[PDB]
Amino acid sequence: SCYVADFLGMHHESHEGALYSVYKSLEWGCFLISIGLFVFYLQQYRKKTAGWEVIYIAFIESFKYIFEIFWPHNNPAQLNIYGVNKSVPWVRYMEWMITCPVILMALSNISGEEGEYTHRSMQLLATDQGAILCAITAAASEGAISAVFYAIGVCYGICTFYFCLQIYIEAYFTLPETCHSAVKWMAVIFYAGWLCYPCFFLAGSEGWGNLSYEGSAIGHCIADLLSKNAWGVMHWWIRCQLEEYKHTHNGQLPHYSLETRAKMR
Amino acid sequence: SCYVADFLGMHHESHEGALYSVYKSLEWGCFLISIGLFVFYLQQYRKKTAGWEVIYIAFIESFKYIFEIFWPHNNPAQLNIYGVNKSVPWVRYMEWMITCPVILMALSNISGEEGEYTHRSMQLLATDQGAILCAITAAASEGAISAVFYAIGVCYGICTFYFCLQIYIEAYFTLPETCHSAVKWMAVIFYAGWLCYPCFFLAGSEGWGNLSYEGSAIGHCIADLLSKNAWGVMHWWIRCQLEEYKHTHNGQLPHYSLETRAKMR
Ligand SMILES: *C/C=C(C)/C=C/C=C(C)/C=C/C1=C(C)CCCC1(C)C
Ligand SMILES: *C/C=C(C)/C=C/C=C(C)/C=C/C1=C(C)CCCC1(C)C
Repeated sequence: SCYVADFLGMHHESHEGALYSVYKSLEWGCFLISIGLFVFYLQQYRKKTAGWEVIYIAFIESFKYIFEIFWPHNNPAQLNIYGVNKSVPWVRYMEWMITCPVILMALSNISGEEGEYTHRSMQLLATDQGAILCAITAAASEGAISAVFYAIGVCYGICTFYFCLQIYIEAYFTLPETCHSAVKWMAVIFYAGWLCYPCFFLAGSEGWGNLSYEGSAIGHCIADLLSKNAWGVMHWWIRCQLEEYKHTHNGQLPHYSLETRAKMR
Repeated sequence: SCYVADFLGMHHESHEGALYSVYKSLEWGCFLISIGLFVFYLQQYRKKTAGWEVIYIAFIESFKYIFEIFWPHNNPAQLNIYGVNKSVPWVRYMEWMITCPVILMALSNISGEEGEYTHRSMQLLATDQGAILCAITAAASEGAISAVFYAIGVCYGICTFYFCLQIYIEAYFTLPETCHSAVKWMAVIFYAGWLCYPCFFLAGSEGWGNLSYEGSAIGHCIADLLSKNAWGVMHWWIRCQLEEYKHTHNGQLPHYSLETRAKMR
């Protein structure tokens, strides 16, 4: 009556092949980009173009990726769940929980002024929290429980996406014209990246697919380069454009308040 | 070369004694209080005295406690971690992650007006997120890793407590006189309850103590009755007093803006 574990990273694997090389190279590249962006944002801080949100995101991502590179499978980075015989990437989900709220806070503070926050920002944060928590619970469970939690997380995510779309449209119609193009791209980067995470979940060992750990982590690396680093670069670019507009227009941005939008789409 | 699990709730335990009876009675009582407060807040919603935060907190607490009563040890409510041989109360920590942000959001929105949120509210939310995530990581790990994560969570918690103290002092010096007493009590209920969670952690199977699951859960039940239900009742009471003041004073609360405080203590 023995019990062998058979979790990811316990039995020795012949880590060879082009896919593993690409995997490690992409982790190293993401770490390097994150740390470089961290330094660059630290230098840009004094010009009020890079807020604490992007710096924190880059910092946390750098630690995430260094732990991935050197201790991907040693706990607590890998949570080994016994009865379900599952391997949860707890480092990945912890990084999600840290950053996604900060990404949404930066989105709600795209310009940096005071008094622009609203109750809907807090509701957005709550929905994102629920979505990611239910994703973790689905990852740590099996069977119908996992599917139910995935569905609840999907509902939370639909609400979160609707709120974020409202924020993006408001930013587009309030921010100066010079930023409009940038905003569109950022929105794409927001939706192209985020939407990747739910699908990999279905295709990986978590969920009901059969992706290798390396392929799933490669997809997550790309989705992180998109959702975090590119999104932060766009955020910093937009803030720089806003600073230039402030310099050209006596320091004040155009003032729109107590209006309505979102008609039709 | 066999491996027996020995997690909480696997080997049959003779669930008998006065302590178990008190344990189950307190879980049932907390569930009943939470659901009753949920209904009561739903009725009070239309008078703008009970916000969505307390309703959500009561709702989530009711589900937490029903799952505790009926499936405390079945996963995903109990995460069984293999190499570390630990039993993480994932339902408890999920409920923490859901509610603590909402409690802080309600604290930052004690009055309910628009434009009262600030960047410091978002930083507070980030610090609370980090604190609870590090608490979970410590719970799921062992040895020096757990101690290090506990220390980082403690630092996050000190920052969170400092921010909350600032919020409480601002509420005390901005809200009407009639509410001052209430505010003090709420602060106590906030600090008496929250400070209980770090200590039980040290004394339980999580951490480095030897509390029984039942005693730890009893302590957590009391700390939840204090931090959530009593705190929500005080929040609703304060909002009712504010509504009365608004009725007596043409609907507007006293207006204080762009001032400073926190000198000395
Ligand atoms: C930096 C990391 C980010 C932005 C991660 C985002 C992750 C998601 C949006 C995940 C969503 C979901 C799952 C992965 C599974 C359950 C269903 C969702 C939609 C909540
Ligand atoms: C509704 C539940 C609440 C308010 C739970 C609160 C929990 C804490 C404040 C926990 C704090 C910590 C630990 C339990 C362990 C690690 C150190 C702390 C301070 C982050």
